[PDB]
Amino acid sequence: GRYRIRVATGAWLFSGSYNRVQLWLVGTRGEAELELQLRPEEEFDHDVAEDLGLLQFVRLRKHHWLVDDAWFCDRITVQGPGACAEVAFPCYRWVQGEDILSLPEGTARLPGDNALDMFQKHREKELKDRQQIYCWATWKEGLPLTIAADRKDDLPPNMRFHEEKRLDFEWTLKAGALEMALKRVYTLLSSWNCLEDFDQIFWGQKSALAEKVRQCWQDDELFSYQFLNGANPMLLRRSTSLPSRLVLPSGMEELQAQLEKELQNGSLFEADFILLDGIPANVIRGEKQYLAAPLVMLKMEPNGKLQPMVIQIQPPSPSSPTPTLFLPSDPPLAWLLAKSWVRNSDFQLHEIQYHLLNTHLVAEVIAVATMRCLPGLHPIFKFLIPHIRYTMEINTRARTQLISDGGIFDKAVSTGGGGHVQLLRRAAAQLTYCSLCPPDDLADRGLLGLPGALYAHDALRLWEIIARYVEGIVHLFYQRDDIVKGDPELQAWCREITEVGLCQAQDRGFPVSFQSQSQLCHFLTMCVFTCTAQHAAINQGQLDWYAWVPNAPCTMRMPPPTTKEDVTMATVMGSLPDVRQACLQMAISWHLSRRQPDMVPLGHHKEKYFSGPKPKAVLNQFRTDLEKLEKEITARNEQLDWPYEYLKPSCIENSVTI
Ligand SMILES: [Fe+2]
Repeated sequence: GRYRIRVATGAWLFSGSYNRVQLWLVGTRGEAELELQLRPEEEFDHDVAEDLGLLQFVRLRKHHWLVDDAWFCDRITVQGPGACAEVAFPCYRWVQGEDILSLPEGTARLPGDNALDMFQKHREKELKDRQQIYCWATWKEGLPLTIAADRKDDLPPNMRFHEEKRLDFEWTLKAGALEMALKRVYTLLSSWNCLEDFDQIFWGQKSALAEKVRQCWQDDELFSYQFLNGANPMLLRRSTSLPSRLVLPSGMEELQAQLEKELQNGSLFEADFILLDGIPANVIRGEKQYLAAPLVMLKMEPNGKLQPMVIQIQPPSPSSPTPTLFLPSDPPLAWLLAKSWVRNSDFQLHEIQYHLLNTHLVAEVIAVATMRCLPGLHPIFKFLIPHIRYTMEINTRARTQLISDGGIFDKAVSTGGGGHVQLLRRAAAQLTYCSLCPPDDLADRGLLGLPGALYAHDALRLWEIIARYVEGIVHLFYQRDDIVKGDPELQAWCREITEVGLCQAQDRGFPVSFQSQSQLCHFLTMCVFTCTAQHAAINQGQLDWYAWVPNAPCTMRMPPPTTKEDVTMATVMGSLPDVRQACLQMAISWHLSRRQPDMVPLGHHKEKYFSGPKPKAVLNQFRTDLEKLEKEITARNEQLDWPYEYLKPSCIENSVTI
C-alpha cells in the first residue's frame, strides 16, 4: 500500500520558506491522513497500511497559514500501489481559508439519481457554494446580466487576474497614458487643419496594415473592404430588396436603374446603421458631438472587390423627407465626409453592438452561468472553463473604467454619456441566436460563398473545427438525446443563460432547454466561438484599422452635411475628431487589440480538467485541425495584398480577456 502523490502548483505567495497543507486520500472504502510540506512539480511518497480502494476524493486544508499567504493549486495526481494508472484530481482553484477543499476524481461525471453517491453530494454542495459566491447583477435595465461585482475587488478570487496578466494590464494602461502625454506635448501647439495633420499623432502604436490603411484610406475599395474584412465584418449584408429608408431624390434616375439592375443581378450589398437612429450623442468637454444612422449601398464587382454606390448619412425624417444621397461622383470632400460618417457609425456599432455586447457580455453570461449551474465534476464545465477565463474581470473593468458613467467611452466616443447604454438596449433585442452563429449569421446576411469575404470563410472553417471539438466532447459524455434531457444541471445552465443571463431571450431564438445532442452541440459551439473566435475577429482589427483616426472616427464634432457643394476642408476637419478624442481612440484600440504575453491560444490551454484519455484525444484533434487551418490561412494570406489575419488560430485567444 504505497501511495505516490504529485502536487502541481500554478501560482503561490508565501512569506515563509515552506507551508503546511493537510491532505486526505479519500477512497471508496476509507481515507488516509497525510502530512505534506509545500515547497513550490513536487512529489511526496507515503505508505498506508489500510486499503483505500478506488481513490475518489482529495481534501485540502491550509494548515496554520497567515492571512497574506495564498496558493493556486493546479492538479493533484496520485499514483496508487501496483501497476494501476495515475489518478488525477484537477483543482485549478485558489484555496481559500482553513476549510475543507474536496477535489473529486478527474473523470467527468453527469449527475445521477443516487443522492447517496458521494460525487452527487459533492456536486450539489459545490453548486450551492458556487451559486452563493457567483451571483447575477443588473448593470443596466434591458441589458444582459453581469456578475455581482461593482469593482474588480468584489469578484470571486478564483476568476481574478493572475499576476502577469494584471501587471501587463496596468503596464499597458500606464503606457497608453504616457503615450497620450507625449502626444499632448507634441500636438499642443500644432495646428489641425488638413488630413495630413493626423500623421502627427499616427506614430508608435501602429502596424504594417495600419500603415497601409494610412496610405490608402481615401480609396473607395478599402472603405468597402472594411465591411467584409475590416474590424467590423458583422454588419454588411446582401440586399434582398432596396431599403425603404433609401428615398431617392428625383433627378437620380441613373442611380435607381443601377441599383435595380444589380439588385436583380444579386451583387447589391447594404450596411444599414439604422440602429443609431435617434441615439442621443455625447457632449465632450462642453462640445456637442453628433451621430447619424447611415446606409451605404455596395456593389460586388466581378473582380472580387466591393465598391460603394450611395451613402445616405441620415435616415428620412418628417423634417427632411428626402435626405442628401452622397455618391462617389460627388465633390471629393463631400464623398470623403460621407465615408467618414459611415466609418464613424461602423466604429459605433462595432465597439458597442458587435464587440461589447455580442462577444463580451455574451461571454460574461456564459461564464456566470457556467460557474453557477455547472459543477466541477460536470464535463461541460470542464469544456467551458478554459474558454471563460478572465472574462468576468475584463467585463468588470470595462463596466468600471471603460463604459461607466464618466468613463473613457464617454470622454471619446460619440455615443457616450448614456447613448451607448440606449444603443446597447437596442442591440440586445437584435442579439439573436442566429446572429452569434456564423453559419446562420452569414447565411442571413448572404455572405456564404462570397470569395472576397475572408472573415466568412475563416469563420465557417473555425465553426466546423470548433463544432468537431464540441461534438467529440459531447458525444463522449452525452451518448443519447435523453441523456442530454436527463441532465438537470445542463438544463439549469441553459436556462441560466437564456431566461436569466440574456434576460428572457426566448424571442431571440436562444434555447430555453436542450432537447437533443445536436442542439447542445450547436449551443456549445456558439459559446466557444463567441468566447474565442468571434472575439478575435471583432477585437484584433482595432489597431490595424482604427489607429488611423480618419479611417474610422470615434466621434464627429459637426452635423452631417446636407449640401455637397458646401463641404470644404474646414468642414471635414471640423467634423473629424480633434487631438484628444483621436489620441484616446488610438490608445483604447491599442490597449484592447494588442497581443497579450499571457495569451492562451485557442485549444492550447495547459490546464487538464479532464482526466480520461479520450477528451485529451478530442482536444488534440482540435489542436491538429486548428494547426491545419492556420497553415491554410497563412498560405492564403501570403498571396493577398490585404490579408485577413485575425482568425489565425495561433492569434485567437482562448477566452475573452481583453
Ligand atoms: Fe475586447
